[PDB]
Amino acid sequence: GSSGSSGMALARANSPQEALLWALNDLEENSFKTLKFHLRDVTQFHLARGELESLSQVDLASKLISMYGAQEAVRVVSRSLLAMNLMELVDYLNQVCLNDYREIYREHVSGPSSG
Repeated sequence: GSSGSSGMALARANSPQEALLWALNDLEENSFKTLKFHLRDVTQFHLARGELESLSQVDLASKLISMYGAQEAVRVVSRSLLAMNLMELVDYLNQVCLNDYREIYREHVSGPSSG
């Protein structure tokens, strides 16, 4: 088959939200249909009785961030992807993940909270 071009980042977005929403849309009908059920295996929540099915490409992207966030939502989908054998997607999500905090005693530079 031979695959590849040059880079990896398909859609060059400016936020983790788009990186996650695109990952759900990129999934096929056979992959998403199976990945949807795998969600409960990772979430282990009470999302049943017409809850899991209620989710979607958009609802899932909003729920994943509302329940955890944009930085954590990307780590979750990546953990489930390994089960479905899809390094292609795992490499994409892994590339998008803003989170670098060094020291927690005198970590002062400007104000990573409001400013």
